[PDB]
Amino acid sequence: GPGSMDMFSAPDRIPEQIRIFFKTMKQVVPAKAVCGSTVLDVAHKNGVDLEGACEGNLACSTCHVILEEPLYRKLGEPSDKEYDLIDQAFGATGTSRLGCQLRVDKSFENAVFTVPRATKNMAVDGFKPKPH
Ligand code: FES
Repeated sequence: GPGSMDMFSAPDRIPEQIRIFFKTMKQVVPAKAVCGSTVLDVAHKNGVDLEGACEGNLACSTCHVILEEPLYRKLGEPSDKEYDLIDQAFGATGTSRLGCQLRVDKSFENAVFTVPRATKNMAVDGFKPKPH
């Protein structure tokens, strides 16, 4: 019975828990990552003001945050498109752009999440008749 059984459809199986770090423009604070939780969900408990708190709302332009050099490297790198896109920015690293949905795993051990961008707040809007 030569079989592989390597791949599985049970991603819910989260490994041991780890600890992460929340770095902001003001300072960096410690964060605890528990199996079954999420980074964005952690920042809420620790108090870190992580950009998000949205569940498919309309207030969403683009998601781009800075992540650990190595953590992001192994986590995955951008493609040609994202390469030139970010390459156009001033001293912009591919680790500055990412999605908006991650889980807590062993690979997140000592993971550093740098949030250079600011959080959403009271701000007028409507001055966009013909946005290029
Ligand atoms: S969750 Fe709203 S832009 Fe990322």
